[PDB]
Amino acid sequence: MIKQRTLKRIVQATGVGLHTGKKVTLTLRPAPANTGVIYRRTDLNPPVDFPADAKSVRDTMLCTCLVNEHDVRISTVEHLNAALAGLGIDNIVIEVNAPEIPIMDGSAAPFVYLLLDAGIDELNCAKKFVRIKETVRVEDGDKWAEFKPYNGFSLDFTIDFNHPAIDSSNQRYAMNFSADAFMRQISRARTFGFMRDIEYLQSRGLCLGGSFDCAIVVDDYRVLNEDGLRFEDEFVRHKMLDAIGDLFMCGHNIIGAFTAYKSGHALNNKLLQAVLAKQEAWEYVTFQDDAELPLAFKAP
Ligand SMILES: C[C@@H](O)[C@H](NC(=O)c1ccc(C#CC#Cc2ccccc2)cc1)C(=O)NO
Ligand SMILES: C#Cc1ccc(C(=O)N[C@H](C(=O)N=O)[C@@H](C)O)cc1
Ligand SMILES: [Zn+2]
Repeated sequence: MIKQRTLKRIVQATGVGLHTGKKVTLTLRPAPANTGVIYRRTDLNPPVDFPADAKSVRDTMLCTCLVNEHDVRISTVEHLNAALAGLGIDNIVIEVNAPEIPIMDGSAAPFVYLLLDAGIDELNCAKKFVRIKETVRVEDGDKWAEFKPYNGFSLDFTIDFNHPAIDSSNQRYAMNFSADAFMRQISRARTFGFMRDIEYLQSRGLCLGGSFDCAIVVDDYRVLNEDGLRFEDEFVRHKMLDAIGDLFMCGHNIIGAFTAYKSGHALNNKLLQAVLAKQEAWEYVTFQDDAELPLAFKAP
């Protein structure tokens, strides 16, 4: 039986918040079967829990956030969330003593190492997958995202950039998902931003944790970071990282074929909710027989 997974031990890291520019302490905790992914603010007293659920997401100006019933929020969850998907973590409590997850280097890679430090504990309860069994498509003008039936997990992402620092041969990315592929191809791809916009935000007391150390920054013409890009197509790799984090907001791996054009957090979440709302478009599946498990979701 393919089992749910949590961490073996509690681990911590510190880093600055993108929004606040202050030091945030991130604590990752084991959790029992079926409890899912929980984000928790411990700056607030009493602490506030935010279960990861598609309906709770908001696409904020910077990154994303989860909200509770009172519109209290926890922000910048999606890069860590993508790392959870990458390493096949099902149940976990994620605490920060702040309103946001630390931005780290702008990618998911620092979370990969943190999760490896925490180890894996297999729990004695079947891991449930969401199997796509009907095609589901959503649109926003010229943008679209769709899931189609497919015995695996694939992502085909095109971005539509007209920035000079992003060439045509670097506008689409497609991959068969796996833990190894996520770790090596995707996890180090950093977020990105427009310098003038960042300057504007920082002039209004926002995005104060922004630096060259946490993002690719371009002006009108070029990448400003001294060392350039980690991948020639880092921008689209990062948007695939974001899609993986967006989709895992349901707390389950999805067996299907994901294709998106000029999609982003809002449209990805729109697709996720559309699928889940259509009772006949999907079903939970488990694998009592390990061998039936699609290649995409084999352990790291
Ligand atoms: C990609 C998009 O969807 C999104 N990224 C953001 O919203 C975002 C916005 C700003 C920054 C930044 C910065 C900075 C800086 C800096 C550099 C040098 C000097 C001063 C400031 C990073 C991410 C994202 O990746 N969501 O997952
Ligand atoms: C707050 C805020 C804020 C949010 C978004 C923008 C924005 O759309 N900036 C433009 C843009 O082209 N960015 O790449 C042009 C105007 O540079 C500007 C300010
Ligand atoms: Zn991102």
